[PDB]
Amino acid sequence: TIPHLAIDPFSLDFFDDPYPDQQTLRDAGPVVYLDKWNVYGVARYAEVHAVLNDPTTFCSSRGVGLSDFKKEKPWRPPSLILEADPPAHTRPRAVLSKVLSPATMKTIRDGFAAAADAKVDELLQRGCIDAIADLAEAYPLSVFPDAMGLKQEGREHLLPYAGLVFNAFGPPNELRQTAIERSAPHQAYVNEQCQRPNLAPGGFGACIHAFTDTGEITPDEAPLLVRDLLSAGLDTTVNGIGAAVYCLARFPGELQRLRSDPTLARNAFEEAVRFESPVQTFFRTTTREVELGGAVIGEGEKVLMFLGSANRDPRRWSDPDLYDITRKTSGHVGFGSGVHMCVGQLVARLEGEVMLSALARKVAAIDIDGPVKRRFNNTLRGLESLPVKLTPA
Ligand code: HEM
Ligand SMILES: COc1ccc(C(=O)O)cc1
Ligand SMILES: [Cl-]
Ligand SMILES: [Mg+2]
Repeated sequence: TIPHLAIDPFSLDFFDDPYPDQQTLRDAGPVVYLDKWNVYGVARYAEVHAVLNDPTTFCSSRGVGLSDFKKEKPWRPPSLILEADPPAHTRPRAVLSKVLSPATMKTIRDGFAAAADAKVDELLQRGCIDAIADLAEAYPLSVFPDAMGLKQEGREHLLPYAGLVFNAFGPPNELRQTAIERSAPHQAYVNEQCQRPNLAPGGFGACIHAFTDTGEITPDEAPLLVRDLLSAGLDTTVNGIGAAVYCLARFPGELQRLRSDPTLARNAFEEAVRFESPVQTFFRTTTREVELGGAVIGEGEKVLMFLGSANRDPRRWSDPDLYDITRKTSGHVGFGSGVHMCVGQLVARLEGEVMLSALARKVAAIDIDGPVKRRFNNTLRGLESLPVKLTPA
């Protein structure tokens, strides 16, 4: 009763243009079996949402990549939050929820917005820029490592480590295998910076360690929460912002709508997350036999969730392939849903809001002006190089 499909969702040809294959996955049925990797797949909105919100049956503690932690050793010690189930998940999650809390956003907003305005003004002095290197990567590198309270030395390891993290969720294809081999120096840098002495007081990393006084985490749990942030907090926003600029470069009507009301900047960013879905996929593992979408899947099976496809499902979104900055975006699964919903979403949305605010107020047009090159990663969707022309307002 379950369709068997040969599509490899981690193939370069797939990354290069996933939308035809994503419809095939949706229209084949509510649940598919992917023979290439021996996993179940869900790519419609209703099923992806249901699986995200059924944690006792579709767990995260056996890994959210292809690899089943009950069968193989994880390539690094498991996250106490992303790769954990309640009740173990709950208290460390609450620490990150408080460290990256609404009150914390107040302490960083003026700096983050100032850095966004200054970058766009800088880029307008150049004219010819690469919106990935000079913008999508440059701005988060200028705000987020400082907000973490990281020292200067070694920051050149941050994006290499993140590319390794996100590739490692995938199957053992060349991308994953090449990322993990000789990754020791990236791991050694990050793990060192997770230790309390190297984290500047008043920063995210120091604040995490400060919660060891409360009883929510032990001193030995704090470095792995810092690692959570060092794994997910930079590269996600780079492709988040990169997608936003790509969307505005391709939908001039929507850049003009944003220009005429900069307060749409926050929802402009949310719609970019839905539209491009910088985080394409995560896995769950079944803890028991379960019927999903009229299909019986056994215990101990990997289930691949197509978050991007779920955000483009015509059963849920009208005109899903249109970028619409006034779309009612709530319910999209670009940040997950349920108990593991992105704990960093306030930092991501703040970085996205203020850079898009800067664009809205300062830029009149954004024209692609050179060869566009895609960046392939087993989990992340984004560009390697986006040469654009910035016309001042
Ligand atoms: C546009 C940017 C981002 C996107 C699209 C994104 C996406 C996601 C998604 C889909 C999940 C769900 C994982 C799952 O259900 O298995 C998640 C969780 C998480 N994210 Fe975000 N993220 C972004 C930015 C950030 C930032 C800025 C941080 C930290 C500063 C962060 C840190 C985390 C952490 C620690 C988790 C695990 C939360 C948990 O398991 O409870 N992410 N993210
Ligand atoms: C959204 O992607 C990630 C990746 C890593 C982690 C983590 O290391 O905790 C969390 C979310
Ligand atoms: Cl590590
Ligand atoms: Mg090791």
